[PDB]
Amino acid sequence: EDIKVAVVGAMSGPVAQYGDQEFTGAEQAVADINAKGGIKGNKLQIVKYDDACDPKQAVAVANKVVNDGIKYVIGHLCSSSTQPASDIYEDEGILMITPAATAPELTARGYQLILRTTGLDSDQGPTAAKYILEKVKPQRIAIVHDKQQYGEGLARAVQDGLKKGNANVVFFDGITAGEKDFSTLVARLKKENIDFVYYGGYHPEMGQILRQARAAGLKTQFMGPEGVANVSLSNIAGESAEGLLVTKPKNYDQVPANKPIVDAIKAKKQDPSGAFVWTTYAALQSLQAGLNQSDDPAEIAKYLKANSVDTVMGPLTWDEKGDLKGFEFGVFDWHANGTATDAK
Ligand SMILES: CC(C)[C@H](N)C(=O)O
Repeated sequence: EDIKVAVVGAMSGPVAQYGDQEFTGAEQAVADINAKGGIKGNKLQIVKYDDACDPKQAVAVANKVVNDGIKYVIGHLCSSSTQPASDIYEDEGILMITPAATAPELTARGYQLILRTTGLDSDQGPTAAKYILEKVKPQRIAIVHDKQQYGEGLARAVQDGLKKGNANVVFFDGITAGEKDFSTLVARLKKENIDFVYYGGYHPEMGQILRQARAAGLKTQFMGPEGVANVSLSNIAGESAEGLLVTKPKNYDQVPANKPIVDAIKAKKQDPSGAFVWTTYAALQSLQAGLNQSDDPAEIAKYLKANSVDTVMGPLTWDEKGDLKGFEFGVFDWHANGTATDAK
């Protein structure tokens, strides 16, 4: 008697790379759980939904999931699309574990049926600021964001921390996502002789900004959130992605204990290096731990906040809001290689 689990993320669109990572992680974890017998004999069955990381299409997905009788949702990914979906799931008694949404607002609303297998930007932001103040110490900072929930929230958090350190923030600018042309911004960085730029947003925009900055002879150092730390950034920017600083989950694919999963994934020619392969795999293991105790959303949610669950990410424990206790983002150097190393 299969147990339906909706996996929802961007499978198409501008940031389909987030979904490629999520589905790869969900697929392998379900393959592993089922291989050992699943949940007390019952196998997990993945039902795939594409919300294109679009708020309107995510609601349409939420309504279909509620309608299809599915009780557990592993997703969505982007915060502004997860928000509206989340509310429909909460009002409807459907558990929702998100492996990528980081805006604080998600777990700040009293929801009793939401959990994350990733951290909060209330931590990610501060970490970038601290690192800039203590290790980079630039002289002329500019901050750019895409006017979206995730990017602006992070951009304002970083501005905040830099001010507390009395750093020199020359300007705070918001750009429109989807635009491929940034000559104006670039010409401005050159003009203001900006030596450091924190960018709050996704890889599509970061990739264009980076290419256009190097093409104009700028050596400006850039830094972005985990949202820009992925192979699609390197695809778009080419060598211009080299040198980029990023905050992002720890390299779980490097944990020696995890090598069997890395191998199984590589054997299907899929990419196991993305952070979301692991948070999603972890989300599936949390749901497994839950389904072993009960099939009822509230019961599962209760049980998770009550226990420490061992996962590919290490032991996980959640607060009453459904956030990971003690989660920490590291700062890394990103390489055109699709590789990432500990930052100085
Ligand atoms: C990268 C993406 C999933 C981002 N963390 C967000 O909350 O939108």
